[PDB]
Amino acid sequence: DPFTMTPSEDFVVTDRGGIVENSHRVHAAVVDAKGRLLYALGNPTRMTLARSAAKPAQALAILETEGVAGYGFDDADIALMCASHSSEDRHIARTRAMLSKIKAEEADLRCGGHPSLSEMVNRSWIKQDFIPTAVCSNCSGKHVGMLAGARAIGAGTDGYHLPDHPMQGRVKRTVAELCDLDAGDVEWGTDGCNLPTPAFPLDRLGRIYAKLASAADGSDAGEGQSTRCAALAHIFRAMARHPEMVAGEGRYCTMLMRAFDGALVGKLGADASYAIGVRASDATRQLGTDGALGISVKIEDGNLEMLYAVVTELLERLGIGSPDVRSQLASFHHPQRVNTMGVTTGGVSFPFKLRGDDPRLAAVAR
Amino acid sequence: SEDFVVTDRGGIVENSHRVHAAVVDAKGRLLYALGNPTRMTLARSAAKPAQALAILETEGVAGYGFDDADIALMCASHSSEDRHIARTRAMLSKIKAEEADLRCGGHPSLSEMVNRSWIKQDFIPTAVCSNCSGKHVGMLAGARAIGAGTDGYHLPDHPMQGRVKRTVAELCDLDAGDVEWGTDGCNLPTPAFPLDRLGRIYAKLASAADGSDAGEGQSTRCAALAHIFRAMARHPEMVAGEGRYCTMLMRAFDGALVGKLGADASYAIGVRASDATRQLGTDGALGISVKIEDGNLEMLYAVVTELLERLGIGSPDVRSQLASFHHPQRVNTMGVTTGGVSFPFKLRG
Ligand SMILES: [Cl-]
Ligand SMILES: [Zn+2]
Ligand SMILES: [Zn+2]
Repeated sequence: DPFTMTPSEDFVVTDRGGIVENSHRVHAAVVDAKGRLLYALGNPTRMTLARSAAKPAQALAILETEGVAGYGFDDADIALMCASHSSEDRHIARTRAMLSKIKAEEADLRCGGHPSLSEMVNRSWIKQDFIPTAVCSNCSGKHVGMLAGARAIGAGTDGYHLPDHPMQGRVKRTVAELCDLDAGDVEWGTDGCNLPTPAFPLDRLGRIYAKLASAADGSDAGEGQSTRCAALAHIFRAMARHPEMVAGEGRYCTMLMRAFDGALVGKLGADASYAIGVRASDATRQLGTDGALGISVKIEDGNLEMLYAVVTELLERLGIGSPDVRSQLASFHHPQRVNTMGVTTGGVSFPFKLRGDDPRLAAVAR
Repeated sequence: SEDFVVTDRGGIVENSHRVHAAVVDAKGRLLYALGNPTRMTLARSAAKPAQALAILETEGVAGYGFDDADIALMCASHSSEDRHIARTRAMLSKIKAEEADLRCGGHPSLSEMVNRSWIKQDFIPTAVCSNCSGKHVGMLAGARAIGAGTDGYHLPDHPMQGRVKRTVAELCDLDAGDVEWGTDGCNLPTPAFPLDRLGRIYAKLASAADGSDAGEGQSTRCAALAHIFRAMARHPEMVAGEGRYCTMLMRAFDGALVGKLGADASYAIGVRASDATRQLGTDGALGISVKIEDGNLEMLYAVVTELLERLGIGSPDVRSQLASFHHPQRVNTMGVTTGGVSFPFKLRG
């Protein structure tokens, strides 16, 4: 019944010959520069672990640490602070260059090695019997920034990663301030890289990225800015100018940001969260806002292939980009379902409905 | 019927996964359920014992001299270990066929450790490495046994596939129109039917094993089902491989049950009559089938283990062999425990 559809029915589905294989629940928020909710899928206020999609907020805490400007981090270094990188040789080399700028050593890092986020990098490592170390962490740039901040304020590099350290107090405050939340409305766990990681309502992740893009618009327009808005504009610019540092060759985030050529930034979180900050455009005005836009997505069950398909679908439904810009992402939008003998066996479909119908149809967030 | 397995990071919900499960008696009557026990479901590799039955019921196949380990490989989603490829080649030699006759293709191994070994050695898998290679050699054997020709043995209009289609519907106790068909990753037809009927197939496998052990008069079909059960339970390493759930589950239970994975996170178990089954309120064998709605395999194995604990199947000591699958490791890159898995579902009876 098309006239009784509900947020509880917002799915992405895979089929085999038209027979349902898997279904995945989708949650999404689309917000304006003040965080007002414009569009939604599923539960746009779902309490959600932002994971690596929080990294621009952690980069802001680093860049707002007094004395950090003195180390001479450049835009590619800031983009690495914002990264879940593929551990390509260029990412490891930049991590070592950043450690040299702060006179620190790989032994000061409190992140650990893991298999690469890139299948091709991981194949190179397997071929050479290479065991990844701390410097190879997808979060290595964030950790070097946290060490830089610790040294800058004279707090000591020992325990920079623990909640009692002032660098983590700064991160905690900065995340809550960008979300416009009380500290008690942000929950904290521990991440794969061994830092504190926040959880907050999904719409507030959209709000962070709307603030990033709004700051970029203010900077480009030559508006007078707070130190905080200038730092946010710098983070947006660094991610957009160096998208290969944010992820790497063949990665969604890098391909998305190269396709859009400065119009937006986007970032993956582990367990299938995504956030995008969109600069004011004809598309944002058509959506009914006079400023920048933020988008956040979660796939309930954590599937990354589905996340990238949904994010690309939602950009198409919001009219963000042109068909020609979005076509660079076609392999992610409609993932290949081809068997071991080259036969197409199925596909992906998007039985979800954006909401902004009878007044009597309740839209219960689910 | 809103039944989930949930993962957390420091008590904060990370992912949640919808669970469907059916527990059935030997006639397919529903005893217990999670979610929607009649969900239309692609059985994928969990249909393999029904396809093995079609092969074993083909006139002339007994002549090739397949042994129990060969039948276990017909029932397998194997890890493509060197021992699986060697048994595939031995089975091809028993039917005087060659790897070129197979119409399945190579894929990355279902074992990360095997796959890493292949990457290290620049090895490109071929048809003989397919997880389905044993099923394909059996389908070639059945085609050659009835003189149907090996060309197109995998196509729906080949008599081997008409035999498979009918045999699946018969074991489900469904009309042909109630079973849907797609194409699998190995390029064979693959069925979909209500989840409880996957449990019914496995209840029939275990019931057949009980009837055989008891010296009951059996149809050729019940004798063949008993043989398939015995082959899987005797050679569980052929069904999957080192470290795989299916192999560890069947070794732990030492003949008391068989279990099999389907791709995209289905699972089926056939349980021989026991003190546990009698306590659950049935006088015969039982079948269990599970689907994780979103396809997550780590969650499937956690749920299946949890369900065996809820049903009292095995002893605590037997089920402790599966502890790493029951409560999967949530340890970060620096050895710190960050989270875990919870089962906020309730079996309904
Ligand atoms: Cl590149
Ligand atoms: Zn991290
Ligand atoms: Zn197969």
